[PDB]
Amino acid sequence: VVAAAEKTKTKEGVLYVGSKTKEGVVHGVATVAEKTKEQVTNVGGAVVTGVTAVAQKTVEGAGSIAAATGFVK
Amino acid sequence: VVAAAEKTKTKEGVLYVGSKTKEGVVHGVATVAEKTKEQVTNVGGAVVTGVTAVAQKTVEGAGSIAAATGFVK
Amino acid sequence: VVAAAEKTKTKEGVLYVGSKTKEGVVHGVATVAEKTKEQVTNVGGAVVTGVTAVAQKTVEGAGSIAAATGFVK
Amino acid sequence: VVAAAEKTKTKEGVLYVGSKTKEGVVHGVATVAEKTKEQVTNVGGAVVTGVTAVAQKTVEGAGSIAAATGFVK
Amino acid sequence: VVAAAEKTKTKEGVLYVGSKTKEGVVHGVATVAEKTKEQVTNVGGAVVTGVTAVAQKTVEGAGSIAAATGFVK
Repeated sequence: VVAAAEKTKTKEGVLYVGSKTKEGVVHGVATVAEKTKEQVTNVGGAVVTGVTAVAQKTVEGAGSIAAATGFVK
Repeated sequence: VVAAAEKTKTKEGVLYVGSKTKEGVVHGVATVAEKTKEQVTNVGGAVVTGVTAVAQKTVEGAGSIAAATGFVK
Repeated sequence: VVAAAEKTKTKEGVLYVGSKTKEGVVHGVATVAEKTKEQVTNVGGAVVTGVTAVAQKTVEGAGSIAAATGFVK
Repeated sequence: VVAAAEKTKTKEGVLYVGSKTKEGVVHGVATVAEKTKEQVTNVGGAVVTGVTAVAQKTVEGAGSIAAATGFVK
Repeated sequence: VVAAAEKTKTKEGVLYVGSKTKEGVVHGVATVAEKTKEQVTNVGGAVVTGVTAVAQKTVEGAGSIAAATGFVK
């Protein structure tokens, strides 16, 4: 499991957000197990979780994610 | 499990957020187990979790995530 | 499990946030176990968790995360 | 488990936050176990947890996190 | 478990925060065990936990975290 990222090197990248919420519940990244023998979970990269959610220019550079999730029996 | 990142080297990158919430519950990253024999969990990279959530220019440089999540029996 | 990061080397990177919340509960990163034999958990990288949450220019440099989470039996 | 970071070398990096909260509960990073035989937990990198939470330019330099979390039986 | 960091070498890095909270409870980093045989926990890097929380330019230099958390039986 290898990840390699290389980077070699008027409004830009500008954001405006206004949010109004009376009641927000947000769970993000959740793993829940009830009575379960094996759970294997991987979350990789960018997760944005909002009642209001904005992602802008998330990977302007090089981004690499490598995952190997699992079991051997 | 190897990750390598290399970086070699008017408004830009400017954000404005206004948020109003009467009641917020936010869970971020959560692993919950109840009565479970094995749980294996990996969270990698950037997680933003908000009632209002903004990510801007998260990986302008090189970003690498490598994960190996699991069990051998 | 090896991570290597290398870096070699008008408003920019400017943010404004206003937040108003009457009641906030925020859990960040949580692992909860109740009656569970094995829990293995890894959280890596940047987690931002807010009723209002902003991440800007999180990895302008090189960022590397390597994780190996798990069990051998 | 080895991590190596190398760094070799108008408003910039400027932030303004105003927050007003009547009631805040924030948990940060929490591991809770009740009646659990084994818990293994790793939290790495930057976690920001707020009713209002801002991360800006978290890794302008090189950042490396390596984790090996788990058990051998 | 080895971590190595090397560093070789108009407003910049300027922040303004105003916060008003009537009631704040903040838990930071917490490990709680009740009736649990084994808990192994590692928290590494920077955790900022606030009713209002700001992290700016957390790792302008090189930062390395290496963790090996776990048990051998």
